[PDB]
Amino acid sequence: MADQLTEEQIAEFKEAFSLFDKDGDGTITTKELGTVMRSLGPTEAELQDMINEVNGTIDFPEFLTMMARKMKDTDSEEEIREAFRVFDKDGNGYISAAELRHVMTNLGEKLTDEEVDEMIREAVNYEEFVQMMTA
Repeated sequence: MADQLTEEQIAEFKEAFSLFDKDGDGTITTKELGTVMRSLGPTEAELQDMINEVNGTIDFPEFLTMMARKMKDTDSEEEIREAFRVFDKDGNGYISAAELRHVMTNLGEKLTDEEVDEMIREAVNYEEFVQMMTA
């Protein structure tokens, strides 16, 4: 979904897309698409794959959908690690197991006590626990 990209990222992508291309239609050549992607801040193989995925004309929603998959993963991983490690103040990232289970059962969402016990039995660093729960 396109809702993963923030408003600032969408605005910057639109600004670069409009600045690279001249006045007229938003269609941009595949080589020009790669040049604009390089000007916006990837490998040659990734650029070729993105050009083949999207004649030779690329419009704005196509560029947004292509960049969302590349910008979502690392940002989500970093945000998850930072948010999981934000509770404890020790700085090491490995909080108490009982405290982590109590925080997961009391705050977060709506889950039964049996489900929390099963998740604790299936499960300690915060980022490691988040990555294990995501998988």
